[PDB]
Amino acid sequence: ITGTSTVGVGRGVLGDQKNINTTYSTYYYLQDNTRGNGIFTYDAKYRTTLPGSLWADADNQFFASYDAPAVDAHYYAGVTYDYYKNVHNRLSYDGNNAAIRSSVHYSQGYNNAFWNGSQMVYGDGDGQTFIPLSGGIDVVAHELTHAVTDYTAGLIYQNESGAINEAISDIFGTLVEFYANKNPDWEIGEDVYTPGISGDSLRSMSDPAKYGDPDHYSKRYTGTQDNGGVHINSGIINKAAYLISQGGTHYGVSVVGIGRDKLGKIFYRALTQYLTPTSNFSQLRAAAVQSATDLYGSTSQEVASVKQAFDAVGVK
Ligand SMILES: [Ca+2]
Ligand SMILES: [Ca+2]
Ligand SMILES: [Ca+2]
Ligand SMILES: [Ca+2]
Ligand SMILES: [Zn+2]
Repeated sequence: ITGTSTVGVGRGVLGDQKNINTTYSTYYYLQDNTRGNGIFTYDAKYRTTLPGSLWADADNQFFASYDAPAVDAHYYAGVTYDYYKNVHNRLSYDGNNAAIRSSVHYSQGYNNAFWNGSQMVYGDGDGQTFIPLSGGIDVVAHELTHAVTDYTAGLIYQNESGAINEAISDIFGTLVEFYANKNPDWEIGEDVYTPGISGDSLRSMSDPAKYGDPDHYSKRYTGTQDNGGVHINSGIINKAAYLISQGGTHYGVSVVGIGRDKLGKIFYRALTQYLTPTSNFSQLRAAAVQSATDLYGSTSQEVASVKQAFDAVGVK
């Protein structure tokens, strides 16, 4: 909407206060004009018709319980935008500052979040498996990263290409979490998963097997559930990424860690220059090796570590 840029204040899902960029025209709207062609947050009002209505507030204060998922979807989309622009010189998900749209309060008791081809969508959870999912910065960045993938490599959402798609979202979700630097870890969704259970998460990148996800190609799922295991087999690539960054010895194979920033550079280059809609795990290895070669040189530690990591997870 046309109006003037304003700064509201509110509390997120976890009870933390933050400032948000809003737009004033009669009401204060969750419309951040400071980033690209805007970040827009909508109320789906417990229904499934999208996007719903652009979030309107009378006083620019967002402290109601109902406001919390909107505050976080809006704010964490901003952090994710900043990560891609500042770290990778990428302007929004399409590289041309496309407007970023999110809807919260999607459906009832909805234990998921997704990119629908055009926008991000967040359930409130059922209060048992999840609380409102936009409360996780890794979750918000995971979702926006699906848009980045769709505009770039275009990895088909099934089987190996789909597991790569998933891992890319977990990897960048985690890198954005580290970028914001509030309780960062290599776990996925810990801030919004199972409020009655401390210390767990939806997935682990450091040890995918702790939740039954494979950490080696020999343990891959080849059935038809979950689009051929896209949220399961992602563990194999998540583990490789974790090893590249942090190092470790895994199934007897030692990997020299090169750190998060270089992991991000290598995978961003792979995603945007080398991967295609049908890339499989072996092709991802080749793309990562080539990306590291471009960035650091063929004789570099970075290239050697990429090879080590894929060796460790059984991907040749
Ligand atoms: Ca208000
Ligand atoms: Ca965390
Ligand atoms: Ca996390
Ligand atoms: Ca929990
Ligand atoms: Zn996903």
